[PDB]
Amino acid sequence: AKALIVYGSTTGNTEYTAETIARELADAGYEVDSRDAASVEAGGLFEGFDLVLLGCSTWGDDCIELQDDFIPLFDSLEETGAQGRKVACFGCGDSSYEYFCGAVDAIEEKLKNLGAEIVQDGLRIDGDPRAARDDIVGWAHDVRGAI
Ligand SMILES: Cc1cc2nc3c(=O)[nH]c(=O)nc-3n(C[C@H](O)[C@H](O)[C@H](O)COP(=O)(O)O)c2cc1C
Repeated sequence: AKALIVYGSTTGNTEYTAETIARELADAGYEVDSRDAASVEAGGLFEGFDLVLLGCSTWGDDCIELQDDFIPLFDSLEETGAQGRKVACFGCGDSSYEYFCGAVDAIEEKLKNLGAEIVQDGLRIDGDPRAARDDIVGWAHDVRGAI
């Protein structure tokens, strides 16, 4: 099994979440390729991968903005190879805002309409993910079961 994890992180919280999911998948025997969205290229990005996990933090406060590094990839998601691809999404936000983790919904919706296969409901972390380390580890185990 080959997994790709692509994350957008401004203060490092979704990055830490992606490091935690990557270690759980690697420990299970998966080959994991983890990339920061600041430097990936959308075209053909998902091709070759059995599983693709997209992480992105929510910003915006009065409206939904995706983490700034992620916006180019999200804008190019039709070009990635998402149709028929098993995917799931994750991100950090704060439930005191009106659209809590609205970036994870936006990316899930977009993937669904592209004919991707969402294998697990998105992981939406409220607060410091270092304080939710066990729900992250749990969701990573769940996604492996869903493929
Ligand atoms: C000015 C500001 C606005 C934010 N807006 C939202 C929001 O609209 N929804 C949400 O869930 N979280 C929101 N957040 C919380 C960030 O998503 C949270 O701090 C997250 O941990 C950042 O993850 P990152 O380090 O991976 O980019 C906001 C934070 C700040 C400082």
